[PDB]
Amino acid sequence: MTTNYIFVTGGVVSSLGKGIAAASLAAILEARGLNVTIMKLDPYINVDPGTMSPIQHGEVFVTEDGAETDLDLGHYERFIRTKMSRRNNFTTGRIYSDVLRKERRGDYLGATVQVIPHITNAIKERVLEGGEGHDVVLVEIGGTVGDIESLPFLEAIRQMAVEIGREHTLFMHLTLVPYMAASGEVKTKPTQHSVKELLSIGIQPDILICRSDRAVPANERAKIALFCNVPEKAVISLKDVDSIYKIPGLLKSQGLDDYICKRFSLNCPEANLSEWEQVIFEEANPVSEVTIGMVGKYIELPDAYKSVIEALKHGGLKNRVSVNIKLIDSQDVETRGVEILKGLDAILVPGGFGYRGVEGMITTARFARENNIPYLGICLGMQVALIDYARHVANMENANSTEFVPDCKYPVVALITEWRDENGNVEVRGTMRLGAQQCQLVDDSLVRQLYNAPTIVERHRHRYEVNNMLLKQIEDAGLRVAGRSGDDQLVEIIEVPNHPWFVACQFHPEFTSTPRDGHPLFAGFVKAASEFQKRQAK
Amino acid sequence: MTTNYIFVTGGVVSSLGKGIAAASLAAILEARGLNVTIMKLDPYINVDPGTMSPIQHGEVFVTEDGAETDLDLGHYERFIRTKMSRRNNFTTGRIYSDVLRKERRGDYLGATVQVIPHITNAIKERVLEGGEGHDVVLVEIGGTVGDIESLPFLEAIRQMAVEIGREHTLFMHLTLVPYMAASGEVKTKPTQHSVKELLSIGIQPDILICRSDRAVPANERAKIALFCNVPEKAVISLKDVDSIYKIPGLLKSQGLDDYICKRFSLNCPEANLSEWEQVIFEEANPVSEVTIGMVGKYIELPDAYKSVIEALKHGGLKNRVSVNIKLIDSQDVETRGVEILKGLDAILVPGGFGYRGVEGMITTARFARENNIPYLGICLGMQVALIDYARHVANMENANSTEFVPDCKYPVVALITEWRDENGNVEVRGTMRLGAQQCQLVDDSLVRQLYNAPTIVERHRHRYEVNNMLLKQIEDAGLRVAGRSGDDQLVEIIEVPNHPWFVACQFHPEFTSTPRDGHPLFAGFVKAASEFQKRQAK
Amino acid sequence: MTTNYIFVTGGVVSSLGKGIAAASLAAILEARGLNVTIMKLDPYINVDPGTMSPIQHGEVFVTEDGAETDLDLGHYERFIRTKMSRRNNFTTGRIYSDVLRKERRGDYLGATVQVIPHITNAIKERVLEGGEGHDVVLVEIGGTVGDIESLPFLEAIRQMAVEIGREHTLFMHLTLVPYMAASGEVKTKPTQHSVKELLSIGIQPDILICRSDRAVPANERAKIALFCNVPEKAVISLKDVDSIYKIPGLLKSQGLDDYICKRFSLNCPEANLSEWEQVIFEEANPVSEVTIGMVGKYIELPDAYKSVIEALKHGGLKNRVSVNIKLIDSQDVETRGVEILKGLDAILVPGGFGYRGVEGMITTARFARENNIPYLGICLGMQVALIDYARHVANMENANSTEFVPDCKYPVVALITEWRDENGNVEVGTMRLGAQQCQLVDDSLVRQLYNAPTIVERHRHRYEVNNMLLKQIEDAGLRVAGRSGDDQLVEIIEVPNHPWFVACQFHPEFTSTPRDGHPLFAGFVKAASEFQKRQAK
Ligand SMILES: Nc1ccn([C@@H]2O[C@H](COP(=O)(O)OP(=O)(O)OP(=O)(O)O)[C@@H](O)[C@H]2O)c(=O)n1
Ligand SMILES: Nc1ccn([C@@H]2O[C@H](COP(=O)(O)OP(=O)(O)OP(=O)(O)O)[C@@H](O)[C@H]2O)c(=O)n1
Ligand SMILES: [Mg+2]
Ligand SMILES: [Mg+2]
Ligand SMILES: [Mg+2]
Repeated sequence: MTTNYIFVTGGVVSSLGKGIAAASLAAILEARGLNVTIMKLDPYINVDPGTMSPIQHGEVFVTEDGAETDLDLGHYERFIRTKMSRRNNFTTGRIYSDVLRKERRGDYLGATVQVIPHITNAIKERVLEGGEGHDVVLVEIGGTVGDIESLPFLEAIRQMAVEIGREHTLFMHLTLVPYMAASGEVKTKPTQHSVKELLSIGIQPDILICRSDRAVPANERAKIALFCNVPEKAVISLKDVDSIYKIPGLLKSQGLDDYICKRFSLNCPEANLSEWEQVIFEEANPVSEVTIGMVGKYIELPDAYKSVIEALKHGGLKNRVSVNIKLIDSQDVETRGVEILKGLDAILVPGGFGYRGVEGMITTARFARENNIPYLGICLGMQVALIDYARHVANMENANSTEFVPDCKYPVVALITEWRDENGNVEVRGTMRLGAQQCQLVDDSLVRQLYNAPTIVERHRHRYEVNNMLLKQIEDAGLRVAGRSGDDQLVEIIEVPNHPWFVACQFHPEFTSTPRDGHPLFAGFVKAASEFQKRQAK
Repeated sequence: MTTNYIFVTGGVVSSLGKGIAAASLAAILEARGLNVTIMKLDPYINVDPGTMSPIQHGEVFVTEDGAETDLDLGHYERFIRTKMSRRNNFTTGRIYSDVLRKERRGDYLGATVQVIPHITNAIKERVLEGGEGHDVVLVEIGGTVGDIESLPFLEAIRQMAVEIGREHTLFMHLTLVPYMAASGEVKTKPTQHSVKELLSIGIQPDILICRSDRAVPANERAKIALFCNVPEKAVISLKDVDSIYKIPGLLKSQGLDDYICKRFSLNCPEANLSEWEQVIFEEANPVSEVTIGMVGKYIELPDAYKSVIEALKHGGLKNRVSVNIKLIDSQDVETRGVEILKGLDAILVPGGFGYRGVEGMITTARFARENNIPYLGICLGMQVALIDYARHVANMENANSTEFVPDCKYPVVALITEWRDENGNVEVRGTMRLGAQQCQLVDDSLVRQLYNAPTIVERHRHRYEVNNMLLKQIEDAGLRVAGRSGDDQLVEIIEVPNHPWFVACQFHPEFTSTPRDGHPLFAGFVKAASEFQKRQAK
Repeated sequence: MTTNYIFVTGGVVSSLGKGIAAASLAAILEARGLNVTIMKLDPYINVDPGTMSPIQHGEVFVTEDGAETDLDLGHYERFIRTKMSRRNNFTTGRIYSDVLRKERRGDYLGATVQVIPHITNAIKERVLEGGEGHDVVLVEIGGTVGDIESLPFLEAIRQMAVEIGREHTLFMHLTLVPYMAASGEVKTKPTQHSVKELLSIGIQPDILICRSDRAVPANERAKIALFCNVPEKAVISLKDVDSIYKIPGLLKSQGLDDYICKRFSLNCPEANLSEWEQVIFEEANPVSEVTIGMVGKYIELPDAYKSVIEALKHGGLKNRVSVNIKLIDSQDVETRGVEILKGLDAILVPGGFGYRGVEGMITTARFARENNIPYLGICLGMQVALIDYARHVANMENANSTEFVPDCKYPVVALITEWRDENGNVEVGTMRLGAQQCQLVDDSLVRQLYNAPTIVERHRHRYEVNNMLLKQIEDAGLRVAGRSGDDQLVEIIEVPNHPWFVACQFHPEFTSTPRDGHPLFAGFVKAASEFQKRQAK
């Protein structure tokens, strides 16, 4: 009945996969019947990732309650069925912002407000708030042990372990064990030094997860155990794998979940990883192959598109199609033309902001539409598909979004308060749309048969809407509105009927796709890519 | 022409006198003709000390531009003639508060805002802003090297020293060298360990200031030099002294200012410490002695009254009177009566907020008034002297301040917007008063002959004013308004004419008193205490 | 004429190439005309490497004065022309051994002997002994910064820097900058943490050498500079290279030696690396290839044969031949037979002690002799050749070495004090270490290859050719091609009716270098090449 905490930290270097390891561990525990959750503590000073460029730390993930969060919560939702919310991610900026607010308005009664206890107290309160009510709470600490920015998080969790007690708290520490071509050996020295660094902050790790480009052999594991006050059976090897869905099984085969349940006195049955075995099996046994081009403006950091790239792979799983994803710069389409779009079985244009690279995307949507190449557009990818149709079928020259050209004659995409027609008229009488919202699907649409329900729930993160005042003209010219939502009847999904498969939506369906359940939209997309590839195979 | 920086840090323990050592060093440099300033970096999270109880870190010092600052700026103003301002003190809370504000409003252009570089950049900008335009800038880092809360300050100044270069930056590190009765020796081990801690943050100290209850002998100084990469001549002993005015001379006699001017290539003449020698001489040669009772509500931490206690000593200097200051709890006067006020040659009631202990203060002002004991009241000490006169001479029963009893018939002290008379009437048609303000002194008043000018400038920190609507009645009953100010003609100074010396002011004169120039109000107070003591000596 | 010191340390992991990096930097400085030396400080407790197994330490390098030393001194002598000696290498064990001796003697006068100052004073005195009289002294500190075992070394050199002054000392620190496939980036965090560790011991590094499996780009070098109080030009990338002879040029092109000469106020000309450029060219342009089998008992750890394996590559540089070195366990020859020797163009049997695997080496000598396969035997490789010849030509059944079969009838190899004939008659420790002169026999293959009458080579061995049984072995064919000393001990034997069969008692691999080669190995590799061509057609 008492809540147990597993604090997950990293050492030596930052990019160890703390999130994926925590999520995989959570998936084993959940498969033992336990009520598990995960939360992410980010040391940066942004109050939240909303102000962050996608090229900085990757995509902004969006929870169903509308929070903007670190992309690690995407890994969490793809590995366990617990729903993430605002309380599963917070930053240092959020902590200080809250403490400064209490302080300025007098809540501390004339006390000197100090890093210890007031910042650490605020950290602990948020950890308990997101962990409260679960059997096991995995708490992932961003940063690298030994840096300035994570010390308040570390000191806070050190204090929690004392208060709660060691019957209900574990410290799990990841480190890099690098291979040296010199000695042909992996090296445990960095792990030794990192553990001493963690100890000097007051934290004795209980489990060591060793990352390496290969398995960490027994002798190296015993030497780590010897220098780190950790039992050998708690030194766990996590080599680089070709498929993260294998990671639950790798951790289970080394008894990591047994060790945790023993420390926590949890009596639950053996983990049933059948669902992960099934994903691995599907992935290893494709029947067919396709190449899908993803044309966007953030290609330089693929993590800008983490959840979309994963959604495409889940689409392939459901179809036994191996998906080759080709990242293509939308600005290269502007420079070099559609020469670089050839050889694709489908085209996907994902979300984005700013005008840079948008005209390449409009060009791309046009290419896909005129050549009957399956197309999926997401958010900005819908805007450019609407602009394309407006320019090149509805005969609305230079049609555009006010985000890009604020004073075009044909603002087919615009904020609601900006809506106007080609004569400047308006309707009689920032609003970021965030989180889950119901959408009504139109009878006899592609998407109504894919979702096989009259209403769906999907998540938004966008400001600019389809201008209803110019929509009827584009519809007359052949475009189908496939889904709407809200009192204002905002357009959510459009379709191009005279095409094998041409869909674009305003919401981000990639945030609800998982490898175990897939997603009906991406499954249909990849299936259409496969059918195209077989037609052109003649 | 280039600005030089001396970063002052402390190790081993916090209460080393970093402020007094920095101020004394500044006084030597200033006496060599240099344009010097000092600034204080506080690791706590309060945006500024305004919200801090006086019992936490001592008095809230107030600069002439109205800033609320750490009391260390009182030491700075008592040692150098440069004027302190808002830019000579800032906190971690101020740094984060500023960075969060730029971040939320988009000033960082989608970047991840990090401790390094964005917090440290903001620290450096403030250091340059307060140092810009001086020959030498002393930068005092609050906290103890090795704690979490000071690491951003330390990393920031490490980066400054690299950018500016070591021709213009010095690290001066204070440590404790404790005496062990066991070995009859002082111990350098803590200094060794603290320097390694500072080094592990990236900072090689250049000067070591050794605090101890006695001189640190040569052999111990050489051993510190040996383990700390510091030349012997830069290991400076600063024993506990009976008088901080000796500290400039102690530091000069060990060549510390020579060493600094050599590192900085400054060609200035030998320091002329005549003014400090004169203060020391006055202090060592009093003619007479007095006991002054200070009756207030914060007696448990004398630093609640730092600048007042110093002002009394400067008053004694100007008169060659040795002042014995007796801290008396105003709440003991409520419990035990005026039995504890006997044997005093003068009574001073200082500032404060809250009703707790105020009635003891009113009682005290009455005792001093009825027995012709010299009295000085400051801010709250003026309010209680007005209340006393209102109750016991003007026959305004239960007269009080709205701060304490919001609905009394006779609110003789109240916020301007609350002013009303005993019948509830008002005038036809939070405002904290902070900083320097002109005050007009009334002809033929005690204070007009003490200040010997028709207008003065003094500093305020208060909200509650003398109610003008009830003032004329108290004046008719004998009380003299000695000084006023502003358009609203607010009462600044009151006097009781039928008394040897009874003065109370609304502003804080203790913030402009120095040991070299004294202060005309306190000088008169202590002189009146001496005359009383000689009358009662019969 | 003031001696400058460069202290070389390593962080993050041990196997960074400290010795090779120091040796490569010393090569650049030597190519500017500077008088440079290098010395190695090892944290282990062995008084010296003489006791260590080659299977764990690597080979025992032997200097010309006869010290047994770390194999790093082999790299030193292959990069600069200064001769190493006992002064160039010492261990923690040697330091504690010296201090304990004075203490028990009474030299400290009843003081408490302490790590500081007495262990550190002892370390500093040995550094000054090795360094004095040179322009620049590179001082390699073994271990990894942050480990217990090298703290006394680090505290000693911190103190020296203060005493000597920073105008004449530099700290140069290697680190690992690992590449993460996750991010596609190399990572500077371990360098940041290692430098803080070095700072916390009291040492501010001046130069950071960044080891990685690829070049460390400028943004990462700039980030390292920013966090480590090191200027950007003093952050040097040293990627994994396919030939260590490229490393001097790689460091020169990043200005490393310019930086050092400035700090030390040395005005000397530009480094002329043309001899290293020639070595790089030769290695990159082999005209043919050979496979040479190295048949020994320590092949489990290749570094057991570090210098032999280098000498073979030098032999290939001189003949423009790519040498393919096949390590063959001599016990497999005992178990599986001589078929594991087929497809070799030459055969080499290197040094060793103890009997395990020796009968396999004896079988290998016979095979190479009975098949006219080029053979080169070194130390124990000479004994098995002599044994093979005694058994199967001179008809001395079970001929052996007293070291292996102490009471054999024909002890063709034995200690001098053990020499006896096959009837037990006799004539009316002794570890030979270091340089010794040898006299070459006229008309011998080796007199021709060495092209002089006398040579100097280095010994490390106890067991000699038994002169009382040798005249029998000569009459049966075997030619003595070289001899040393008063007792006329056999140094080189030869089988004349063979294309190329030489075995020697000294370790010629210790005097071979990439720039000058070695007459014996150049001839060996040339003979393998000619054999490989006759086999084709
Ligand atoms: N002493 C330091 C230095 C860096 N940081 C923080 O570390 C973060 C950078 O993280 P990371 O990318 O892991 O480190 P890098 O310095 O970029 O190093 P690397 O080359 O290994 O990525 C920044 O947010 C910065 O605030 C810190 O807290 N303490
Ligand atoms: N806290 C420690 C731990 C180990 N050692 C020393 O480190 C040496 C081992 O060096 P190395 O092989 O680099 O360390 P390993 O522990 O084997 O680590 P790795 O896996 O990286 O090889 C030993 O001689 C031992 O004395 C030390 O001095 N201080
Ligand atoms: Mg090892
Ligand atoms: Mg002592
Ligand atoms: Mg990075």
